[PDB]
Amino acid sequence: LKRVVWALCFMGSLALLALVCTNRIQYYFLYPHVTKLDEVAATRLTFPAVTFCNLNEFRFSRVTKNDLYHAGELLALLNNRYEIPDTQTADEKQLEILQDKANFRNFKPKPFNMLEFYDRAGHDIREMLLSCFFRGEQCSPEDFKVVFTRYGKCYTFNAGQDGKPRLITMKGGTGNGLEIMLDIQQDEYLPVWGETDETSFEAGIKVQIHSQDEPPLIDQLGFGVAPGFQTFVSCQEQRLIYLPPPWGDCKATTGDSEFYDTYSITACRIDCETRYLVENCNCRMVHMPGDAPYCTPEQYKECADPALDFLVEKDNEYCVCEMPCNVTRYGKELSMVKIPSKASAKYLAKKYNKSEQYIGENILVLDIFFEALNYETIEQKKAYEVAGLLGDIGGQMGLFIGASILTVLELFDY
Amino acid sequence: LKRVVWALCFMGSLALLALVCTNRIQYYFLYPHVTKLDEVAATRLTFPAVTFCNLNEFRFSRVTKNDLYHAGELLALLNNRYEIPDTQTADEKQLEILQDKANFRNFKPKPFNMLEFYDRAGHDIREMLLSCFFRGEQCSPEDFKVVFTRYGKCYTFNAGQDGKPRLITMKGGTGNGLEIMLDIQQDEYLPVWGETDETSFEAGIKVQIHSQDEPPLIDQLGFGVAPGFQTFVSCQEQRLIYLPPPWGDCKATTGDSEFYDTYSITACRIDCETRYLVENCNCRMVHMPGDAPYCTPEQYKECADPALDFLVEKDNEYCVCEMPCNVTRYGKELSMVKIPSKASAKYLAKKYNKSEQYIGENILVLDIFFEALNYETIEQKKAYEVAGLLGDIGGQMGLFIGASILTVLELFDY
Amino acid sequence: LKRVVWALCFMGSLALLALVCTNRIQYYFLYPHVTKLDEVAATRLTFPAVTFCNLNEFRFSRVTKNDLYHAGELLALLNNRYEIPDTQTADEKQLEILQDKANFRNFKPKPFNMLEFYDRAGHDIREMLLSCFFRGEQCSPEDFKVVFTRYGKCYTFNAGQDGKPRLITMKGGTGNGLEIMLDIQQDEYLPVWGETDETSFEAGIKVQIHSQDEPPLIDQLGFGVAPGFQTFVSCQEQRLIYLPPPWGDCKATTGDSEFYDTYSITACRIDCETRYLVENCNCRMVHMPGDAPYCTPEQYKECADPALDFLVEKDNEYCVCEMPCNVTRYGKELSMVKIPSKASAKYLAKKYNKSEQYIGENILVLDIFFEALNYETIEQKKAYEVAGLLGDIGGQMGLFIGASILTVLELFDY
Ligand SMILES: [Cl-]
Ligand SMILES: [Cl-]
Ligand SMILES: [Cl-]
Repeated sequence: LKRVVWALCFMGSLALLALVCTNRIQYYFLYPHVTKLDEVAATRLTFPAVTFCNLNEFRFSRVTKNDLYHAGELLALLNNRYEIPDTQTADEKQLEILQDKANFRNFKPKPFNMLEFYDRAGHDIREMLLSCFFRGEQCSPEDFKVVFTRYGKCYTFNAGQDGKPRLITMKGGTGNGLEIMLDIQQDEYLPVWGETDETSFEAGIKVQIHSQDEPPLIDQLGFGVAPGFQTFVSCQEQRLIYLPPPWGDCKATTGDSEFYDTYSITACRIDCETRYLVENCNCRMVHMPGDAPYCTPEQYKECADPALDFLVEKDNEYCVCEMPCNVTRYGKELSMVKIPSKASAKYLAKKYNKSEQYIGENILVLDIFFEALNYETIEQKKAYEVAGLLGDIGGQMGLFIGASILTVLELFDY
Repeated sequence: LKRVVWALCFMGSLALLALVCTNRIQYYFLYPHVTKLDEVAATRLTFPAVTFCNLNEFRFSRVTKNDLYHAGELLALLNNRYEIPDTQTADEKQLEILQDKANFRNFKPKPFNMLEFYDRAGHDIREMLLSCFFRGEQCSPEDFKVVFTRYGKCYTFNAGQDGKPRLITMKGGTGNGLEIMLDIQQDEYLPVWGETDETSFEAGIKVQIHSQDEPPLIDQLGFGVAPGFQTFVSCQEQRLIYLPPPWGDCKATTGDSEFYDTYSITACRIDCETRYLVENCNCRMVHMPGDAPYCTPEQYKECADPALDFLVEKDNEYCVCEMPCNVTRYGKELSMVKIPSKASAKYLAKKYNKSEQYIGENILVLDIFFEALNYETIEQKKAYEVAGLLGDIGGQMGLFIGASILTVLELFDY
Repeated sequence: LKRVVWALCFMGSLALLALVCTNRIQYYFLYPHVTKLDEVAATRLTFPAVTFCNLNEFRFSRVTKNDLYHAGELLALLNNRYEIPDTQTADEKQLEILQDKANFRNFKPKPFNMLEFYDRAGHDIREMLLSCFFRGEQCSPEDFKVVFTRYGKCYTFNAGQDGKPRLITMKGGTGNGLEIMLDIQQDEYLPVWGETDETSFEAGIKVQIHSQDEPPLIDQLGFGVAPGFQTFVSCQEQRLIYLPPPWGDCKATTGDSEFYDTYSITACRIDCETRYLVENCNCRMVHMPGDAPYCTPEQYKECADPALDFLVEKDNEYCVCEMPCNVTRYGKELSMVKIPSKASAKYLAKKYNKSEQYIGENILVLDIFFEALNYETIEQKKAYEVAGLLGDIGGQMGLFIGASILTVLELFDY
């Protein structure tokens, strides 16, 4: 009667548990994750490496007649007939110089490679660095490590290598970071008579902030700083931590992955780009690792440059990379004031044995620091551990029917 | 005795469950949510639309005598007596021109509307665009769609309309995005003799990065780019996904919402602004949708402009919008280098048949691209599903008393 | 037989529960938290305070002979022998002026303090502010509150004090925020003949956006704005809410913490810096709170400046602060256009009784506003409440063995 009518209710009671229990278990097998994000004022924070490059690759005073012979076409300074292009943007003073050293009348070519050319003609930290300070302590060119990029001879502050103990940061604000004044030396910029991957229309420098154990890809990923300004770059360290499979696609950062000791997206790109160029050009560019022969200027112009341009512009499949388990990003906010003021122009001009106008066109101050909330963690966390599933489906089992595994397994037998 | 003394303990055992069980259930009815945030290096990412506008609305060489008659007051070029204001910022060359075409002696007005004025006198992409490249491929003005904003005749790269397959992005870096060089043509800027909503003190352009299916509100939401610089804009696509009620206030993006096919905040504003202006002015501005008559310059000056200024400045209640369920934000980091260098100035001057000084005052290079971590999802997720509640209150029921719904319902009867 | 063989299975059944139950309970005592992040289009949002400072601390026309006597060395205008340094960056017009008022022949020193010097010689809002507008309403210097920083006499828009009802914001875009035009007055910049903590090589202003109830640390934390540009600063209000112990290190914002009514990182720093300077110099700088005597210029030069420089540069332990429970951050994106255009230069020059060149070197427009998604909450939330633990370990207890606290406690006795 009424006892067996709510036995039908039990079927209904049974009916509910099925839908609910099958829910929490399907949910488990989506392997869901959530995010733990903490922006905080840190302490003992490690200062990143700072790489920079003049936008002018070679120094006009350092370009020799042999340099001009081998690489003059690459720099659009000579046509294919080894002579000054008649379509040159003439300068009565400059043109006199170049066509003097474009005179190969008594000249027989001498051995040449791009790395030495870059290393020699590349702008020098010792004459660009007019002032360096980190946290009240002054830096010297000794504090900048030479690194070659697609820009040429570039420099890294706080590279952290050389067993030199990496620098730390405590508070927010300019005084707890780096400040450097630079002369980009527009008077040493090579004439631009045409468009190549080595010449530029812009004056200034390129900068990139990265981990000490992440190589720079400053050509693609860096930011610019204009001369005649003081630029403030306020940063924030963002540590991103991901979950390995089955919760997410994630590569171990101690990656068993070639040219570098650490796996990072940037290193992964450089790896593939090198393989690609070696494979397709029998040639490596000056900034690439390995042991292939460096490209000759002709190889640069005919093979190396478009090979890399293809990879960084058109390629959609050859050199794509996985995500590491740990990524460090640096948020940044830039800001400018003018340099020099009228009040201070004559001072700097005098101080550096330079024209007042020169100071206006070449001088540049760069501040790199962190805000008060200087550190941020973005860690993915598992949302449904197995134990919590059992506690749920268990706590669900007991509700509608009050069963147990013994109750089932024993009654499933006996 | 001791058996009935821990029957009192049972009351205590009962007492606890009440507080704990009533906790997880109140908690459910707050409908709590948490956040799933994933910054990742994507692939096959869709490149956004890029809208830009010269800050000068009309071209001085294209302003005709009829144009001057109808709209000259709006542009502060004529007073109320249809003549040059005696308080004009004279230019012996320019003033000769204007007062020649401000000569209405033999003139009888001719039909006129703002849309045609804008369309005709508005700066032309075909003469501003000195160079365009996207991912190694060159663009043409063909790749830019004309859009009218409050700035006038503006252009959208990758508008995605026209059945033209939208462009994609794979990696981080400049080469995997857009670069354009522009001449803002300061020699065509109209004289500023007064302050109106059509004139500006600034030279440069306004830019805004948005979804192909989000209209631009570049006047309010855009960023500027200065001439005589190369500006790098490093981006990151942020997809924000919200929960519908009861978990959150959220509007379906396939919104049954007027002038546009998609619901977005921006489209919602433009909707209301149009209704407002039509209602209050019997007039729509040139950039607004619908089928009202366009405002005459007099309607612009007397009714249309302050109507819109009120909406975008003072209004606190008339045109407020709901949140869509999906929002796309683009984080961005800007950065500059100077253009041109001394070394390259003569080249560009020669190349574009322009003065060296001109190049310095009008030329501008813009790079728009994404970083390595180019895609971010910020999705709200439900924190306490019903099933997890039951598993909890169930698992709580079994703890203190070991009950079930059968145990209750049956004993609540029998 | 088979009945007692799955009694061994029960030991196994028992064995599992131990590992699983001990899991959810260890997990509880990590006190884990997750994050609830909501970016939203707000309404009735409170507009922040905006502090700004000219980079030139004193006005050359306001520096008197007594001012020069007392503070001339601090400003590197006089050597230690109270005379013009022979190594001065001469200006035939300026040098005539200074050495006239550096003439102490008939001079006997008069009382002097830095606060009055700053207050008097400091740049004046009433002559810097050429135009102010907030949401369609015009501002006056009346709307700017005087605040002293390490820069000197500075000003705060929307300080929110004075019982003046704080301003609100509704939408995204420039029109729903602040715009001001400034003359930085480079013609009043003091000559820079040397390097001190009071002189600068840069022209422009420093700006910082903060809570009305957070003091400014504009020297360390602010951003710059260059003259001869219009800069757009697009903002987003980020409210960060943390958990108190045991879930996290967190200080109550109604902090029983000295010089200010609210606890914030910035106020905490200023507190310690004042104590430090008072303790070590018997002297407080002009911008510091309390009741110590202000530093004399000699105290500034010998004690006060390096004391503070040490704190903001080298210090790693003395003045470190805890995290408040509530923090307000303002994300921002900057952007520039040039001012003036050729078309408008003559206008502004005429309008402000200034040279055309002057306008180019001193004039500056600043827009501060919010984007569409103007408000963001980043709140840490508890991940495992006690009740959810009990529901889990309870629901786990019932699964493997079907026990209860009664079952245990009673059988643990009887
Ligand atoms: Cl690549
Ligand atoms: Cl609106
Ligand atoms: Cl401090």
